[PDB]
Amino acid sequence: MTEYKLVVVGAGGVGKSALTIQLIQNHFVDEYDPTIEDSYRKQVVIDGETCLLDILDTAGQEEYSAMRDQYMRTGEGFLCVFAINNTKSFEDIHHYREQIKRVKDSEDVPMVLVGNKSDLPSRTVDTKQAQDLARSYGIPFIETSAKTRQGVDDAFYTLVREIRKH
Ligand SMILES: Nc1nc2c(ncn2[C@@H]2O[C@H](COP(=O)(O)OP(=O)(O)O)[C@@H](O)[C@H]2O)c(=O)[nH]1
Ligand SMILES: Oc1ccccc1C(=S)N1CCCC1
Ligand SMILES: [Mg+2]
Repeated sequence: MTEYKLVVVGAGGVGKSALTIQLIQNHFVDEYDPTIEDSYRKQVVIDGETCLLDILDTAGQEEYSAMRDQYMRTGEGFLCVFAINNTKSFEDIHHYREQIKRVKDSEDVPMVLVGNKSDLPSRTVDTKQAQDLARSYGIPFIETSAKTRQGVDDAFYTLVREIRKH
């Protein structure tokens, strides 16, 4: 019955839709439509306290649109996703974290850094570099695989814990 507005951010192709779908529907969709943006609602129990999740899975190319800024205003927590095999996607995290801190006007915005596709063999972003970035932000870092399910509940639930702590 308390509702959390969550926003899933990160470059195209990192797995934002595969994570969100895995969480909601419990399976891995290979090659989900790259171009669709929507919210998904789910009722979950975390640490024994029921809540409603309202999760925006962002899509589209954007030089910073007004509609995106409106959704960032509404967001209560941000899941910032990169892919461990994609150096550019990791480089983009800086930029998301700047926008988030600007829109919310705050250094202390509930956020979790998510390194997705942890099942993949050719890792290009070092775990230690992500851990260090996360630690410098003071936010949790969780490696996930939307394909394996590894980490998926933990990423979203930890973001909820971050809202609740805050
Ligand atoms: N191996 C693997 N592939 C994934 C994973 N997550 C997403 N993908 C694939 O990577 C591509 C991008 O996923 P998508 O969910 O569309 O990412 P989005 O653009 O951020 O929404 C698709 O081909 C997915 O099947 C994962 O955890 N492991
Ligand atoms: O549903 C949401 C979840 C997080 C942030 C914003 C929203 C809103 S109000 N949206 C309106 C329709 C698509 C997303
Ligand atoms: Mg998508």
